[PDB]
Amino acid sequence: TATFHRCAKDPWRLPGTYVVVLKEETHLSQSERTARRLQAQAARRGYLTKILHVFHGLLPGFLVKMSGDLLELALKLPHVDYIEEDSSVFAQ
Amino acid sequence: SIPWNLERITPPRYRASLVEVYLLDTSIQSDHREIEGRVMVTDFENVPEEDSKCDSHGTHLAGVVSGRDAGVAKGASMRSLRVLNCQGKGTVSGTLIGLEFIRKSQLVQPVGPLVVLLPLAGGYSRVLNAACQRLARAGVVLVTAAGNFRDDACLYSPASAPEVITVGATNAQDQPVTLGTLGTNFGRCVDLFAPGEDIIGASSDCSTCFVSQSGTSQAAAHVAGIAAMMLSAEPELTLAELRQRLIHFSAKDVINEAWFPEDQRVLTPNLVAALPPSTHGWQLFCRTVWSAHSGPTMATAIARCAPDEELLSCSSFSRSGKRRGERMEAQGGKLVCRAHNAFGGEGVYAIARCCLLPQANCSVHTAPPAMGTRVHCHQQGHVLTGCSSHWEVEDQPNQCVGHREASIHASCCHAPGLECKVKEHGIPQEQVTVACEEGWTLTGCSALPSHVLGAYAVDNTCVVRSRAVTAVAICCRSR
Ligand SMILES: COc1cc2c(cc1Oc1ccc(C(=O)O)cc1)[C@@](C)(CC(=O)Nc1nccs1)NCC2
Repeated sequence: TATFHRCAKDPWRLPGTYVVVLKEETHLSQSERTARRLQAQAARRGYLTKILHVFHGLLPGFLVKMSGDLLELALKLPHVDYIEEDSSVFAQ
Repeated sequence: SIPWNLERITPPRYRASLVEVYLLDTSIQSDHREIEGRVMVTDFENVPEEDSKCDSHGTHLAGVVSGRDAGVAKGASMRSLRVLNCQGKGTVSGTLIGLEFIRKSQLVQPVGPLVVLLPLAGGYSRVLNAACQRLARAGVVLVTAAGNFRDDACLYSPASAPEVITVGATNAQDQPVTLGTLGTNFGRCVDLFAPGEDIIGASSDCSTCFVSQSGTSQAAAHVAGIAAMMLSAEPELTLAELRQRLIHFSAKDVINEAWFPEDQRVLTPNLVAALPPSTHGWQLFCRTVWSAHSGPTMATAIARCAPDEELLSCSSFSRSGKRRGERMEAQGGKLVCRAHNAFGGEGVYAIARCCLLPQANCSVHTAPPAMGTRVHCHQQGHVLTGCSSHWEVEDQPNQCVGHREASIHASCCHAPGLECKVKEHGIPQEQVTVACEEGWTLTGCSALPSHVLGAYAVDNTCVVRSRAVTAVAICCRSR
């Protein structure tokens, strides 16, 4: 059910950094456990990952620095609503 | 003298804080005389590596919003969060962290109404729009720049988030700002326009220096200053109420719509922001909402009103005229406007009329085909606010009339303090218009049942487009 999204403006994409968005009523404790489970699964496969930030207050989820190869795996994690590749914003 | 932009937002009659304005931009020169002592730099940094110059953009916007001499809301309290680097570049992730920081600050130390200015843009982002929805649902007002790409604002974020206030840029001649090859963004995602060309404001070069800047960032800063003033005067305003007031008090039909691409002319609001005439009885506020194009598909388009708004009427439009009309229908105990495409039709737009009508539980009265189809609002204190019509086959006061082969839908509202009148106007032409008189609000706009492309309300004017043709307008006012 989880979907993947990346910026439609190719020069604005920042691959390697993903925002993992969890289901609406997910708790901060569950978000943290989902991030650690992802890091554990990634390690068992030989990939280095970095949890840059865990979100709470607005949307549940976290920010991860990792190879795109883990996206299929990350989409299978519990509570995942969608994943979005990071992208650039500019002063208007 | 007085900067042109400050004079432009000054109403034709004028009687001339508890609100904080958060700015998400570059670093700022907090000691500039225009803003000194009124700007709190959080020093929260979430900027990507760079692949006076650094504070240029942010300092100028803090000045536009609250500056002592050239500001919109003179003296307003401001908080800045750095999310853009020295080249004015940031990330969706860094923007999300800043927005989250605002919610967390507010949870730890509540204050009064909050206005968040986001003078930045990236491509359409699901997560950025969802974050804006959650911040708005938490009771925060978000004002954003439509973008400087001379493109449809719907393809950009936060510009496209339904719950924000998206601001386009206009110049001294009330024309859309051109930024060289590019310029202001436009379309159905823009709420209104504001001065965004040659805007004098604080320059980071020195503490008393001033620079003129242009863009949708400057335009959005004007609206955050207006919103902050409106919220200081009426602090109980919800977001729906504040958006309706900005649209009501705007200068209408001053923009030459010929500057916008053909298909964007109808969808783009012809409004230039202005301060209200007084701080301030009860008036009926309505606005038009255009849906996304259905597609070429049996294709349908859906237009809905924001939370706290009532949908009073529903119309549809097709450039080719290949449509099957529209219907108003209940969904989650709320009226929605659904438009239908026809065989070989490129697609349709659903156009809703959204109004602030508290405790009015606007219902639909539907009659399928059976003299012409008829339905009526027969209840004490009930007014007819709109008529819709749809056909499932190609090719009197308080009463709706439709074609013999079409279903008719009437929006009936419980509003005893409301007086409504139906004003019809037919000419023996590519466009027929009819306007509600001054002091009356257009609640509904339709074509009387040779071939119509569609109907849509433009402020208080009903517009019917054809390939006798009669434009029918329902006008209401507080009695
Ligand atoms: C992505 O589409 C829009 C984006 C933006 C807007 C309207 C949009 O037009 C629809 C159409 C249908 C629907 C819908 O059916 O949900 C939502 C927005 C405005 C003009 C604000 C607005 O009126 N917001 C609204 N929220 C709720 C209903 S209207 N400026 C912000 C960006």
